[PDB]
Amino acid sequence: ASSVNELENWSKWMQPIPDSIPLARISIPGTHDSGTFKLQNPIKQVWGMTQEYDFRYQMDHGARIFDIRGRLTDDNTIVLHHGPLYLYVTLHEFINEAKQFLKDNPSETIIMSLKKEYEDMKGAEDSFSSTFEKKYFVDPIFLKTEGNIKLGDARGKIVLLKRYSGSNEPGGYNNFYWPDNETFTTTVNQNANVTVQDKYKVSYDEKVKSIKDTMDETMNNSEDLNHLYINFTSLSSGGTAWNSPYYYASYINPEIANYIKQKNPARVGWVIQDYINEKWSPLLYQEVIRANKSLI
Ligand SMILES: N[C@H]1[C@@H](O[C@H]2[C@H](O)[C@H](O)[C@H](O)[C@@H](O)[C@@H]2O)O[C@H](CO)[C@@H](O)[C@@H]1O
Repeated sequence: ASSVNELENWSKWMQPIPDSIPLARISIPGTHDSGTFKLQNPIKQVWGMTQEYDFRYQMDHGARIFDIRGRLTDDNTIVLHHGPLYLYVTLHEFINEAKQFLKDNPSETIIMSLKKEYEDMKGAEDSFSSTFEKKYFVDPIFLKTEGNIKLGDARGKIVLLKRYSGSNEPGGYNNFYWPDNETFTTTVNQNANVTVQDKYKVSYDEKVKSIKDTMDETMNNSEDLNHLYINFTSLSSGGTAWNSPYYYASYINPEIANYIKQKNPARVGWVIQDYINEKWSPLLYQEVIRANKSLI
């Protein structure tokens, strides 16, 4: 319908947005290293954990972009990893949560970014991209439409954001040059541009400025429908309680949340964050979702 109050239902917040709006133009909360929630070993948690809750908790809190990092096993299935570590979560496991969620909330869409996080186990029969495409993508939940995907065509389906090469099947967002630890801008699909801020290995200070500056560039280019803006608030670092992603996010999330709160912008972009929870105020994911009041 037509009320900003509808953006307040985290489970169906995309319901009020017009079908004609390109997904790119929508401000969307996302989660970084989404599948790390099962990590229980203290040392592993410090070095790799970025989320405390599962996929379903994540989507019921408004997150629509999932950063999935896989690895081809001998058994010829794709499981989730954080570098060399297996996360006790599988790709099927993710797809099924997304399927259930999209069934209960058919107004929504889920964007799934897929990246090959580690090298294929030695005995696999096919390549990573090939297994993914013949064994999973082929599933009807995957949108096979490319171009500047519109919200209308996406609802009820999972939209792929390829972060792997060798893709032979058309659909979703195509792979694009993604340089290490920087903020950049290039082109995707056919004519659309993309600017990404992914300075994952920098100082806190440099990070907050990188986020704000990319966010500024976004709110100032609010009507450029064919421009993707992906902005990672996540930052990784050393191995101690005052250096871990949890420590940083406990600062970065409320800081960016308020930053959006006060600027009252029309466009915020795709904001991928660590630790989507309900501890810090204001809520980053909620402020990002509210920057959509202008589309209603
Ligand atoms: N960790 C490997 C990975 O880096 C990741 C970051 O860790 C972080 O999660 C970021 O948000 C991702 O976008 C980024 O891709 O990919 C690089 C490819 O150049 C490798 O060299 C690195 O060692």
